[PDB]
Amino acid sequence: QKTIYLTEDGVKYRSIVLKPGDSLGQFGQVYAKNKIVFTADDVEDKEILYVPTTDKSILEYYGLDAQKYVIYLQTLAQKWNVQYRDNFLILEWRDGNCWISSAIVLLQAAKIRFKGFLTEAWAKLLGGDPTDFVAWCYASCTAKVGDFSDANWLLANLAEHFDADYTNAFLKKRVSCNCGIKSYELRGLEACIQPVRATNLLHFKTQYSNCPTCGANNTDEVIEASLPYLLLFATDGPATVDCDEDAVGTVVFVGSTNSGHCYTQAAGQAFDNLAKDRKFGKKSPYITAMYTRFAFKNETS
Ligand SMILES: [Zn+2]
Repeated sequence: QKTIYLTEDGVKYRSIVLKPGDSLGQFGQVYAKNKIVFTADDVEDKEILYVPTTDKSILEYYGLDAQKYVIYLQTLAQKWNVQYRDNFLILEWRDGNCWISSAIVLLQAAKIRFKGFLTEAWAKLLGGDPTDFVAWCYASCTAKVGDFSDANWLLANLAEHFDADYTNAFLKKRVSCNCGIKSYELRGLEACIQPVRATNLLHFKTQYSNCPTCGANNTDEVIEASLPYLLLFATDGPATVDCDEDAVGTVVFVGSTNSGHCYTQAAGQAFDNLAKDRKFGKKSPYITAMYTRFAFKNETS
């Protein structure tokens, strides 16, 4: 006979006694962590089991809707290994998980801090248990283990929970064409995450397009920035350029839009969880660059 602990959130529990005859159907659907459970025979005395929730406070705590939360719980069964590369934790490779591994290295390079559910999940990962954090990553992208997914989608998802000073995050841009010289400002999270043609500061600071109102070439320039962090995302696939030395890290993409592989560069090193011996390359096909405590002002002419 067994006493098991049921939880909707991983914080509040209720105990339940399973007599030798009983089954798990009585609880509705249940999920276990780092093991697979089909029947009450698979559950040990004092084991914790997780159940789905529709409670708005719990879902808002997690930052997931009810359907993503179900995927979260499903991915709790997985068992991952963390490995150490110098001072960085990497997620041991399997099943196309390099987009997640890459995000994990990059956020270490930035010394990111989280708020909410992800604070404890990240702390647990850094302590050597990646289960909760990795399950959240899959969930946020509605992804199954085995899926490859957009590392920049994942980072944008995580960024919503950064414990960053978004209040005073500020970006001012100047647009020039035959319509005139105009300016616009971005604040908070939308200011910190920036789509670019290629991920370095040169391409961030000046963008070239054609104006849809007049006929001419237009120039969109950064003239002022004060940001807790800056994420540059490639808009049209990987673009091969020199990274900036100022970046805390970058993400490299190799392969095709179908069979693609990600790895992170930081502290002058390549962290490829699939290829141990990959070398740092300053010029690489980048999809991501990250900067911390970024500030800039352009007063010319
Ligand atoms: Zn114009």
